[PDB]
Amino acid sequence: KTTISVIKADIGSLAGHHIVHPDTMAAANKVLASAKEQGIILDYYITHVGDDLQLIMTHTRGELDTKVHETAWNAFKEAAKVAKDLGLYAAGQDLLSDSFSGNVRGLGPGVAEMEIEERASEPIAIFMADKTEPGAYNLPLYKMFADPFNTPGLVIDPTMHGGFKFEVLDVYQGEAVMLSAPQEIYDLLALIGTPARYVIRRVYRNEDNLLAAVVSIERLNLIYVGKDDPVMIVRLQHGLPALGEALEAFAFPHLVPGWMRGSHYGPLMPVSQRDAKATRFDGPPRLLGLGFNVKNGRLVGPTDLFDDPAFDETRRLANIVADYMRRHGPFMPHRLEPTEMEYTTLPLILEKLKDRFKK
Amino acid sequence: KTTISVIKADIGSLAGHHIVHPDTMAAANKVLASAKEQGIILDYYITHVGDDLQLIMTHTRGELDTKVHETAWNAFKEAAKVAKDLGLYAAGQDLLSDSFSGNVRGLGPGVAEMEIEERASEPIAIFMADKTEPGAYNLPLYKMFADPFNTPGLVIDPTMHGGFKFEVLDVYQGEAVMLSAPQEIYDLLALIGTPARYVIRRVYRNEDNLLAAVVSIERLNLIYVGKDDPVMIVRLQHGLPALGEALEAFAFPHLVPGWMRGSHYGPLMPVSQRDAKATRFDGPPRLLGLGFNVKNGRLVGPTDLFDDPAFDETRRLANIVADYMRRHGPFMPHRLEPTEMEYTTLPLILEKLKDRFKK
Amino acid sequence: KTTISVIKADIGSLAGHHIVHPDTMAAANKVLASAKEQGIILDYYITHVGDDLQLIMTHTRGELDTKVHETAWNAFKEAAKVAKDLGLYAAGQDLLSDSFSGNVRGLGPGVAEMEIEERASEPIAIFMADKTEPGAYNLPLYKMFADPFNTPGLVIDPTMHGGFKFEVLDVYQGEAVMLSAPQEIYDLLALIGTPARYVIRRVYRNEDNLLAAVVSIERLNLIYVGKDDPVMIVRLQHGLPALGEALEAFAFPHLVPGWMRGSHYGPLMPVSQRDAKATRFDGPPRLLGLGFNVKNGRLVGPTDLFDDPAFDETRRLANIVADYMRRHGPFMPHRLEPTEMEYTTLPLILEKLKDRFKK
Amino acid sequence: KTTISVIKADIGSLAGHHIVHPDTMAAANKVLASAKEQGIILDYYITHVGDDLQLIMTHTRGELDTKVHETAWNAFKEAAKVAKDLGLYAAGQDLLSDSFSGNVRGLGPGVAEMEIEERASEPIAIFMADKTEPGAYNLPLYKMFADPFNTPGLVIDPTMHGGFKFEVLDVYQGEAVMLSAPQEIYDLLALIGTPARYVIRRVYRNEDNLLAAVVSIERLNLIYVGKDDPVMIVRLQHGLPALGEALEAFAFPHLVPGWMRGSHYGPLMPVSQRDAKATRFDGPPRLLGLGFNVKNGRLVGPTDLFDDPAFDETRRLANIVADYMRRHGPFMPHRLEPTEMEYTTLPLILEKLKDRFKK
Amino acid sequence: KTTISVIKADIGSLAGHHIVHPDTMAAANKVLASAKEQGIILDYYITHVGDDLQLIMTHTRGELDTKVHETAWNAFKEAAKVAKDLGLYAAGQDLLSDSFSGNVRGLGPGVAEMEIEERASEPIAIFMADKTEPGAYNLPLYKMFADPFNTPGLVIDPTMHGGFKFEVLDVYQGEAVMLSAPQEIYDLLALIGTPARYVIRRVYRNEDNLLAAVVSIERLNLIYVGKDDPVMIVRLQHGLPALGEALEAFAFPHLVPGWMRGSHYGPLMPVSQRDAKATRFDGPPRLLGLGFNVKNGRLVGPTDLFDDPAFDETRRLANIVADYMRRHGPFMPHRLEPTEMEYTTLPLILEKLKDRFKK
Ligand SMILES: O=C(COP(=O)(O)O)[C@@H](O)[C@H](O)[C@H](O)COP(=O)(O)O
Ligand SMILES: O=C(COP(=O)(O)O)[C@@H](O)[C@H](O)[C@H](O)COP(=O)(O)O
Ligand SMILES: O=C(COP(=O)(O)O)[C@@H](O)[C@H](O)[C@H](O)COP(=O)(O)O
Ligand SMILES: O=C(COP(=O)(O)O)[C@@H](O)[C@H](O)[C@H](O)COP(=O)(O)O
Ligand SMILES: O=C(COP(=O)(O)O)[C@@H](O)[C@H](O)[C@H](O)COP(=O)(O)O
Ligand SMILES: [Mg+2]
Ligand SMILES: [Mg+2]
Ligand SMILES: [Mg+2]
Ligand SMILES: [Mg+2]
Ligand SMILES: [Mg+2]
Ligand SMILES: [Mg+2]
Ligand SMILES: [Mg+2]
Ligand SMILES: [Mg+2]
Ligand SMILES: [Mg+2]
Ligand SMILES: [Mg+2]
Ligand SMILES: [Mg+2]
Ligand SMILES: [Mg+2]
Ligand SMILES: [Mg+2]
Ligand SMILES: [Mg+2]
Ligand SMILES: [Mg+2]
Ligand SMILES: [Mg+2]
Ligand SMILES: [Mg+2]
Ligand SMILES: [Mg+2]
Ligand SMILES: [Mg+2]
Ligand SMILES: [Mg+2]
Repeated sequence: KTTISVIKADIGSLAGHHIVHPDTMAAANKVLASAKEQGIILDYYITHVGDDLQLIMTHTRGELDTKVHETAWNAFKEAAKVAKDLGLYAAGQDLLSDSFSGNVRGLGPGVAEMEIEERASEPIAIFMADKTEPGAYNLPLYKMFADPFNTPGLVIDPTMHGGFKFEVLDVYQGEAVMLSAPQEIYDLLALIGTPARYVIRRVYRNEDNLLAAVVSIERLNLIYVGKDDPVMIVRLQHGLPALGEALEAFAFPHLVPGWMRGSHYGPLMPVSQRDAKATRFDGPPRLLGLGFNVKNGRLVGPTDLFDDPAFDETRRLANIVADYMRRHGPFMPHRLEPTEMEYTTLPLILEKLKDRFKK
Repeated sequence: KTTISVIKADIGSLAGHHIVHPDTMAAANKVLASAKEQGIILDYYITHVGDDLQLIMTHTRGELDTKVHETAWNAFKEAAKVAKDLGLYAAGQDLLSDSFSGNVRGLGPGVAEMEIEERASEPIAIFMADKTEPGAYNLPLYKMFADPFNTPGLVIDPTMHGGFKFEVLDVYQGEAVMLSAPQEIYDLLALIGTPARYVIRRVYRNEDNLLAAVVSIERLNLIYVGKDDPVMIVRLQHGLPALGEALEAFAFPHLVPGWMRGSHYGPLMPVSQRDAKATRFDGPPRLLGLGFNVKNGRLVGPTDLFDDPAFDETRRLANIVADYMRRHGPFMPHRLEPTEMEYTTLPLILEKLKDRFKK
Repeated sequence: KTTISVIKADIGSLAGHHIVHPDTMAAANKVLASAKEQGIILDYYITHVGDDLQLIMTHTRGELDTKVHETAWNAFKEAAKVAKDLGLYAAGQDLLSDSFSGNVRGLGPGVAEMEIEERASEPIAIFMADKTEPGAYNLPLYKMFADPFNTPGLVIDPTMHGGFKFEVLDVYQGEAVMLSAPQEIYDLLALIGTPARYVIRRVYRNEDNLLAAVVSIERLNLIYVGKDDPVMIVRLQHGLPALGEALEAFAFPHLVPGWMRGSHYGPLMPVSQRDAKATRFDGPPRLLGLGFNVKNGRLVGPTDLFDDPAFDETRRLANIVADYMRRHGPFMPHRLEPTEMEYTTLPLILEKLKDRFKK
Repeated sequence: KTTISVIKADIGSLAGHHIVHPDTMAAANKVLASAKEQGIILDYYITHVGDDLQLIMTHTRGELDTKVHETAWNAFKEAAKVAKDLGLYAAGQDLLSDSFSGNVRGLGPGVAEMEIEERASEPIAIFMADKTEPGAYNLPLYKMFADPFNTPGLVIDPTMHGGFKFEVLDVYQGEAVMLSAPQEIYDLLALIGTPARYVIRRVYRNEDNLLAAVVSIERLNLIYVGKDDPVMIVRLQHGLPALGEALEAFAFPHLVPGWMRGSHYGPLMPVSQRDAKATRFDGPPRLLGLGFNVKNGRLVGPTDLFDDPAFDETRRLANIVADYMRRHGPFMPHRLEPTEMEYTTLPLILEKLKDRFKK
Repeated sequence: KTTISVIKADIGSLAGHHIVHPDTMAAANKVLASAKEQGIILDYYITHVGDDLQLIMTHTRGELDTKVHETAWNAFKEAAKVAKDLGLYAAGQDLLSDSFSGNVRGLGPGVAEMEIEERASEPIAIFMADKTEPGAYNLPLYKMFADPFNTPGLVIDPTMHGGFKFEVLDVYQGEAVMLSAPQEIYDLLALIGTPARYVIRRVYRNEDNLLAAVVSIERLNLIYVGKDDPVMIVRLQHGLPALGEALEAFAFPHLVPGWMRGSHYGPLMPVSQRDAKATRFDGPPRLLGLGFNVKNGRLVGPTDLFDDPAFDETRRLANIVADYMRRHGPFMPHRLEPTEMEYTTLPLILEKLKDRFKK
């Protein structure tokens, strides 16, 4: 029984909400190195995507474990202290509600965890994104596990003919429903087509209920606000989507909510580790993909999945679409709908014009 | 005192919500020919864009005139009768609530009217669109009358330095506010950036309050539903935007709400009269632009504005963007937000899954 | 009760298997004009696509009617006589087994027929192609009636939520199976993905079994040979795919079997009536689409569906892909698999090299 | 007398059928280092392409030598043991019939060998590919040795005017025929145009029967299955194709069988060593090319042939074509013909629908 | 109270006005290392863009400090001495009026300085350009601080609704005016649209007069000549433009004056540090952008802002536009207007043709 835990948080960044400073990751490493030595975790890999510090850990303490999460929290705290000493922007952003930044602060780390029984070989792909929200994975997951034009295994691999089912979470009501594909795909799409309300949290294979994927998503809180910059774990091969079928689902840089000030739609841009930073208009939204093999709680890898020429046109299209969207300025659909904007002056404007509006 | 009235309505179309059949326009012509002979109207031009029959009329009976509107209604009725006899699809669509079609029916004709005092020369541009809504003109109008990067006259023509003001209608509350540019552009944009709620209905020059533009838009009704496929009249030159500045505002094929089943965002495609028909995915949304000179109530013209090579790249970009958007399938932002979809199965789906949703 | 019958045949063409000569269609018109006068048929429209003369007829004699088919045969015979007198190439090609041409001759006319009860309004799209086979419509039909990324109505139109079922014909065994979507789409695709063996012949709406589409396809004959250059009739709107959803299925110029010497894969190119002729490499395969409204057995229209700018990029991509495929020369996958080639020298080659092959 | 032996095998890979892990190659190196020390082989170079570990060895033990092959087998075994300890996917794939993977396992290493008499200078190019089959080299070889539009030497170099002959193997019958170019090129093409049945195994210069090229291909076995991911050795210059003429044959990224689940056609993408890994849709198929000079059994080099800007457009075209092919989903010609698919559910589907098929 | 001082100067370059030689920067480093040790400055970063050596220094001695500037001068002097010993071109260019070069020499170092009170976190972006003049920043700054289509914060961030004001310097008259946005943007643009006469020197936030940006620009001198190759400091976040909004203003490679012989208009090309050198036609003009965080007088960073894929299309467009402009040869608008050309032969030509000109 092995648990793969991907916990991330924004603890500050250089020159804006741009990139995680190496020194902060070094601080996080000392903490996890100790946790590994103490036997709390079996292995780990630390990296970043944009201004989000990523903690990939394997252990045998199951999902939602207090000690693993506390270990992650201490890692972020130590990283935040370095960020503060370095005077980085938004130091401790996701940890302190009063940190120095203008976006939603102090919501805590985002998490994607799956406790599983390692198969003979356990290949997995971990995706981490910056400048977007959990619903960003709805389209990719649907394609990976239900679209026969994306995953031919559904049609030509006997072991996958049974299909997969999706656990869809209503982030507002805090309730989840299980929909099976293929016969409920029209129902499924009617829901997940609205990423701000319905998000795929987990995916299971129909034939044996094997857990195949998990997304970092939790119901909204009224302070309605929720965490962003999602992570996802996808189990691959042998009856589950091949690495290539999972990657095929990201070949199209679809428009996702987020980007600048968490108030726009922009193309998801799959990038290499070195290109995992937010620049133009605080983006475009960046997607990092790392492949691993989990062996007895150990992390073999990673292999940088999108750092390959097969995604060069995906990135070029992302840049072209980014320019096109930007020519819309503050107009929908480039700007998000009123209630979904992380930043807004509408309430203040209407207040100022209350007596100027005529019947 | 001359009134320019553009009244349009869908009275049926060939092979779907594709194109207005010539025979139906011929019927409408007989009616307006009689009205002109009777002196009700001074002149007129009939055409179409997609499945919307357009009645461009000039007269001296002012805005919201019962006889002019009744004349228009009779023209549409006669056209609808021919559509019915020809077995066209959605015959009498906008006139009968029970016409044969699946979209919103019987809401009545859309109207854009402006009563003015003809200047020495009165050049105007009339824009008519199919497969989108009134808010589609928000971005173009803002550019035409407030964006110095679109209309250099605002910066280099002394007669335009004073700027323009916009009458913005809250289509839900049924109230309008006047915002002046330049000093209130940030306030203006905070509103019109949401085309489904705030729509520019009229534009005036600040220095003398001269009416410069009018858009077909009326507050929503609860049956919240409203008319679509908008028309707009823009007065040009001599202190008002040049024809070229008005056309510059459409050089960028921005994403507008509508397209297939009035439930998607798609690029507005400026087209010639011959290309004014909906095809791929019932679009892309089509924009027809006609230039005229109004002289003593007479309509000199028209000149097909977008039927020119200067817009060939605009159309190519529209086709490229159309393909890109379509790869999103039933997912936002290609699909509209839940409450804005003209068609939806969500209510029925949630009802069906009410007991399957778990807390 | 109205029957729409599309019957086509190659009766000769100018300068090769290039285009139908106007004089031959004039001869066919005299025959149908008489049939209409005699009351055999209620209406008709004659045209062509490549070297295939098209007879679109509406009547009340049901499917597979001897008199209607005999009328069609006489129309083709008269056209063939003119073709012969004009010395056209392959005169009487599909009517005479010994006509002057090197391809498969004398198989008879291809047919697509559907007897229906006209709805309040009966909009339809008729597709006719040259230089390909019936299976060419498998991908488009699957998209039109089962792919939610093509036809959003399946997801957002309550009247279509029930889905559609496909009658798939095994052209070799002469047996057909009914598969329903959505829950059998993986099974369906496993079959129709092989257009040379499994072809969608008809499509029905699940909720009420309404016939929605028909394709010209008949089981193979051993002389295993079958007819090519297929036609298809698709009923549109009001619970059935919108014209735009049917056209969306052809926005992608997919590779289809046929083209030069019926032995290659080439992109299906949607074209206007004037561009419906085979040129480069006897293609690329051409697709003509005509929209009509059927009213009391009468044909209102047609409207040339693909003669629109929304398909300009589709055609450009077809040309680009055509060049790419051609660089493969006589190699698969540009050349068809051995048993599917209409022309082949393999048997003769192996015979010549029987003693040169060493164990 | 020197023998160049290229022996490759899949012994496991990281995160899927993605890439060979460095540790496994290190294990293989220890084995060959010992073999070299023992005098079994004179020199070697180890690398990979996708999930295939490559052993390039030079020795004086001739073709099909038991000790050289046994040495290769031990190298793979040691690599497989490391792969197993690292928990890599498909550990020992090509060595064990029951290894953990869903594709064809335990068929053994693929081999391309040529025993020759070194010329004054012996320049050679070695090509290794992943995600395709031996027939993939048919088109390139034909161009290199018979197409005057590829190799001008055939027309302007007196020493090459005599031409070359091809040993074509019928992989099903297990028999080979020798065809000479130029006078038998139409016969040759009639055969090699079908890569799944006829594969060029060796190429000889007509004038002196000098062996010029060898491809890894063996007759099929009934367990009809065969090995994939082919290698090829081509001798260059001085009467044989120049390095540039051999590379010219790969400038066009032709469609080859394989890619995802060995059941699709995809463009062959020539890549540098660092880009020799399978990603999008488990590809596109990757081609590694290494140039060497063989001097007294020693391997001087290599030079990474495709890691050069002259192939940047080749790769871009491969990416563009890859996207185009993928839009076909599970449909031919993107999906392979029924009998050529490595994975299939057809047998099971027909069994399930046996009673639903109607006569 | 911390002062950020960016002082640059051309002290010689390799192979032309191409690039700063590393040895010269090493000499400059020794000088600043000493100044830091002596406490004159708190921190520094030295780099280059084209042939301009950049000295980024932080200290507490305020703007226009004699000792800081003298320190900079000594740094340049030591660098110039190395340049001279290395025989570099234009050694001491900006320091000596008689240095070996044909352009304007001995004008002295260019400077951009801002004394501020560090905010909780002080993220900044420093831009340095070669082959253009100060006015090059007019368009970018206008967009960053006044264009709602560039900086959505102006519309959706309450803390920025108040807008910004610009200090515009008349470089000829030596007088500056303060214009506020939004209500004076048309006036502002009427001026800054002429970069050779009106240059934005500083930018302030309207609500609290916080200094947000500074540009290196000084009034012209009659020897009318002025310095070129400008630098700019922009304060970011928390009520000021986000890093992404500042970078968005450079996404469009606008035409700027300078390039070859300071007499042409060419596209501003944002580049990485390694690409910060002038090549084709002594350009195109290069823009280096570095992000830092200032903490207690210390410089944390930098992060190379434009060395990211999000600007790849910006650079490609720059190359395309560069070629287009170059086809104009010595004709305006590629060549600058007569009085703005750094090099000219016009005076001599007119003198030579004085008697050949006929009335
Ligand atoms: O979305 C963003 C960062 O979100 P995270 O990636 O940190 O969640 C950015 O776009 C910020 O909203 C923008 O820089 C303004 O930040 P602020 O000046 O108000 O502090
Ligand atoms: O938006 C459209 C027409 O709107 P209008 O242009 O007529 O306003 C079309 O996209 C229709 O919604 C679609 O054809 C379905 O029509 P229906 O089969 O349900 O009757
Ligand atoms: O496929 C074709 C026509 O098929 P149809 O469109 O007529 O069915 C063409 O490509 C012909 O095979 C080719 O011109 C050779 O015709 P042939 O010289 O041997 O007579
Ligand atoms: O062709 C492939 C590898 O072939 P080789 O390169 O290993 O020969 C891949 O495309 C695999 O078929 C696919 O990942 C599924 O592997 P599986 O989950 O069933 O184990
Ligand atoms: O603008 C330039 C350098 O300006 P700076 O970047 O040095 O200011 C270059 O384009 C020079 O004018 C050109 O090389 C001629 O230099 P010169 O042979 O007459 O010495
Ligand atoms: Mg942040
Ligand atoms: Mg983030
Ligand atoms: Mg955020
Ligand atoms: Mg975040
Ligand atoms: Mg309609
Ligand atoms: Mg309409
Ligand atoms: Mg509508
Ligand atoms: Mg309408
Ligand atoms: Mg023919
Ligand atoms: Mg034909
Ligand atoms: Mg044929
Ligand atoms: Mg035919
Ligand atoms: Mg493998
Ligand atoms: Mg392989
Ligand atoms: Mg394989
Ligand atoms: Mg293999
Ligand atoms: Mg210089
Ligand atoms: Mg310079
Ligand atoms: Mg200069
Ligand atoms: Mg200079």
